[PDB]
Amino acid sequence: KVFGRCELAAAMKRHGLDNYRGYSLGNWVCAAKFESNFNTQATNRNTDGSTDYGILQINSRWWCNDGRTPGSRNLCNIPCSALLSSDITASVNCAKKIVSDGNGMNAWVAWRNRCKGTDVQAWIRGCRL
Ligand SMILES: [Cl-]
Ligand SMILES: [Cl-]
Ligand SMILES: [Cl-]
Ligand SMILES: [Cl-]
Ligand SMILES: [Cl-]
Repeated sequence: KVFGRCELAAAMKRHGLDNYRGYSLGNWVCAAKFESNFNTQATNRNTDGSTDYGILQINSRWWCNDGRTPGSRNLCNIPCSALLSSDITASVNCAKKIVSDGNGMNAWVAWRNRCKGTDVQAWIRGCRL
């Protein structure tokens, strides 16, 4: 599924991500924009053989099982394919664990490089939330 901006913001809020670990909804929408362009089915292989999955490009090196990332963990206790669903529940639950791991949203390099410090409220501007 390719979400619209306000549609994703609403879904994220519905799933408790709004201000989770102190990160406002716009931060999460911005991260999703630059990780996946709002596409739940986005996958991208990393140079090291892991793959990033879904709306928030969650990495198989630590967070989900894809069966082809030797030496890796599955800390979200989910198959990586669950992170590709139209329903964002699995991605949100796993993102909550990632953002709690110590470095906040800096875990998402694209958030650090493209969202951090910016006017992230623009991402929820106009949305009926
Ligand atoms: Cl947009
Ligand atoms: Cl915001
Ligand atoms: Cl594996
Ligand atoms: Cl959803
Ligand atoms: Cl933080």
